[PDB]
Amino acid sequence: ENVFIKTTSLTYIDGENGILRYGGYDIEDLVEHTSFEEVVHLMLYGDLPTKLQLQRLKSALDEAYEVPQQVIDMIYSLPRDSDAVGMMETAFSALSSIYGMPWNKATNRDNAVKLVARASTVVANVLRAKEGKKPAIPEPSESFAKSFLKASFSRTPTEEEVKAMDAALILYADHEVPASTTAALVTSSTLSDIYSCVVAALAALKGPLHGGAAEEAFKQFVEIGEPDMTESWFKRKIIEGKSRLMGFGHRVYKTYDPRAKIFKKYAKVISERNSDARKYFEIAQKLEELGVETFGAKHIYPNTDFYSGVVFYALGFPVYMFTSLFALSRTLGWTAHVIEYVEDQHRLIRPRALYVGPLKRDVVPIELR
Amino acid sequence: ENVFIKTTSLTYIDGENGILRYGGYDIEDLVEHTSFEEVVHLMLYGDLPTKLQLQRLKSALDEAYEVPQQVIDMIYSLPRDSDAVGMMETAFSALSSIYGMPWNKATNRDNAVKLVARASTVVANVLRAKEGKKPAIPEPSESFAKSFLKASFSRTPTEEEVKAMDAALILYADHEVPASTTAALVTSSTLSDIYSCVVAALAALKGPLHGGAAEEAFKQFVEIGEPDMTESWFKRKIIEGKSRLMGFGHRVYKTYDPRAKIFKKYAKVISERNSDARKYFEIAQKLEELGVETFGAKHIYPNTDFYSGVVFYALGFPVYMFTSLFALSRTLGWTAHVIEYVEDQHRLIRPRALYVGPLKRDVVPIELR
Ligand SMILES: CC(=O)SCCNC(=O)CCNC(=O)[C@H](O)C(C)(C)COP(=O)(O)OP(=O)(O)OC[C@H]1O[C@@H](n2cnc3c(N)ncnc32)[C@H](O)[C@@H]1OP(=O)(O)O
Ligand SMILES: CC(=O)SCCNC(=O)CCNC(=O)[C@H](O)C(C)(C)COP(=O)(O)OP(=O)(O)OC[C@H]1O[C@@H](n2cnc3c(N)ncnc32)[C@H](O)[C@@H]1OP(=O)(O)O
Repeated sequence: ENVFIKTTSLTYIDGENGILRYGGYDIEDLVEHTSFEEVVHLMLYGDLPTKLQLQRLKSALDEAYEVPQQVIDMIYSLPRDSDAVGMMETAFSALSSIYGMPWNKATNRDNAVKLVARASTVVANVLRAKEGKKPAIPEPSESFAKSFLKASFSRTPTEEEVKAMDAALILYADHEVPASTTAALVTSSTLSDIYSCVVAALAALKGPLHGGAAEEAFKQFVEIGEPDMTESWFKRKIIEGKSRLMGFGHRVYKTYDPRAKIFKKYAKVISERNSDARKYFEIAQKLEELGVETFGAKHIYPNTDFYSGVVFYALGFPVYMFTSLFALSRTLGWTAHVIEYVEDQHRLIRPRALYVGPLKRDVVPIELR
Repeated sequence: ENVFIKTTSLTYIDGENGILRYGGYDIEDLVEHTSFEEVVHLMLYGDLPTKLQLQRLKSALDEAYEVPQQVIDMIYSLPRDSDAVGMMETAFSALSSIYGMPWNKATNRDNAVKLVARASTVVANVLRAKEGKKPAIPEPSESFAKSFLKASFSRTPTEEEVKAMDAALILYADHEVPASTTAALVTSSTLSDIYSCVVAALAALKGPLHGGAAEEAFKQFVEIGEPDMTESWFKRKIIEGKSRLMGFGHRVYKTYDPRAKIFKKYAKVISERNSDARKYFEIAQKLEELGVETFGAKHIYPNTDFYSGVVFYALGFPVYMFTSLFALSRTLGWTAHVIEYVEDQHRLIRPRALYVGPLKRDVVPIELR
């Protein structure tokens, strides 16, 4: 009910003007001129890092990728058709049991850095389990994005692929206070460890009113199948059937979502080099044109979910991974919000329930019921 | 901030008068004259069951105890010194991935019944893992309490032991809206499956501002060691050191907590038959006398956590299990609250964060930082 649950210095949103900033820096500026590691430092420490700061952060990520074999075994023992976010939830519960530490001002940010690394290991292994491939642990490389793509796919990505993944990680890092962030905050109020805060976030993200938006948008393209079929699909499903166009519209943004233009940019480059990926990009682009022509006068435009799937697909990720890829990115926003909350504004969360149930009554023996 | 998050028909509390009712039935009446299975039916369906209702409920519990071997393997692959609530969290995430189903009015309560059974299987196996014993799955018996104790300990409990466990399960089933229930509710708002609602609850319960109260109260008795040492401990720690007496005091109850008198009753019976358990019961009883003599005029009295540990210890549970035993019971209240919430009063949870961070600034190249 518009209820402000906390203050933040992390993320500024201007819905009327289409502006998204992390720590005062415009999202476009961050994507073009920084890197996910730099944005991790910005969200956790409040500024972009110096060379030496960046170096220490990178070494901390590198040493954190390795998790115990038992975590990997658990991922690989779930049914291969299980929801990927659910597999992440299970892996993060195990990480919580192994690594969880108490809240401590001096080490909270170091603990979050290690968790973000381990999110990379988990997501790469969730993909590989579902695909029936052998496990792989991310290894040091020139960047977090590159290490994640190499672990995921066992081939060296191109620079354009790396840059697209890096962008996606920045783009999805934080936004508003959705149910997943709220669950993390509630969990943090009892001083549950940071890994368990992420477990709760993932539990909420698994729900189909929160998770699955990138999948639902991209599934439109899959159903269309070929670019020359787009107009007909749009005539039948949208114009005649009055379905909403998935990946259009936003509760805050009354303009294009600033993230959507950036996902689009990166989709174009990497989609062209595979004809399947190219086909989906061409279908999305035609739907975007039809959608803005039809709904732009109502202040309904592409949102961040419209082109993110196109990027992930072009990278080699199946559709079943898209919300998990969101989660990979959003671990930064979850951890940064809970650290802000615990360090500044820790109230123990204790709401009430109004009793509207039966008045006093006496137990009757079962034979008399 | 006294903020009513929902209505409920489950649990009525009168703090001034020391009254606790489930569905209009006084807690004392339920413990004496019903059973945990009957209270499961009351919380989920709104009344105590008929014979035929009870029978169908019991068969549904019996068929639900068995879980896949992979869930058991996961419990047994965590470090044996891991927090027991964390092990539960991991097992419930795996159960969510295997069994999680969408919300459906016709089947929500059946899904909750099966989850409560599986909570029995999980908690029994968490104990057994930590103790380095072979797994055991609960099997049908005369009651849920008995099946749980037999799986836990591989011996047939006495009737008095059964009745104490049954009481404990009823006593802890629901109370107020603590952080664990709040996390469950947030998770349910996205329509995440009931098992993931419990995962979030357990994530919050792991935090030391919510979990661990029965352990902290009972650890006082352990430190005292022998009944003839109680007065000295109380003189030193409480009178001179001004520590609070753990398991005394309550934010709502300004009288004895109605649950505390019932835990006491059941502790007396089963404690006498082992001299270690008897010693702790005698120490607790002497502390209670000292505590009420010292703090009763301030409306500070024993709470539900004071004697629950004594019951659990007398049953054979180590101290490390006490919050997990709470959780076993409270799965009923968690599932019943989320079902009420989703079916009646489902609002998608979307609070806001007020931005107080930096104004607009431009990215500077790393060399200039
Ligand atoms: C987690 C999941 O998987 S679910 C995610 C999948 N969903 C999507 O991809 C669609 C996302 N977008 C939306 O649902 C919405 O646009 C929200 C919910 C973001 C905004 O919806 P509203 O609150 O109705 O927005 P608003 O009040 O601006 O609507 C104005 C008009 O635009 C229409 N509209 C809103 N969104 C859309 C859309 N995506 N497509 C077509 N029309 C739309 C409304 O029906 C309304 O029409 P009217 O003139 O006949 O009244
Ligand atoms: C999850 C965990 O493991 S933490 C759980 C472990 N904690 C416990 O077992 C203790 C539980 N009880 C308490 O902490 C408290 O009694 C609450 C928090 C339940 C109530 O505390 P308050 O809000 O201070 O209650 P209240 O305002 O009634 O206090 C009145 C007086 O009684 C005192 N008091 C309150 N609880 C206790 C206690 N348990 N022992 C001794 N004195 C107490 C207060 O200090 C106050 O003293 P004063 O006259 O010098 O001001």
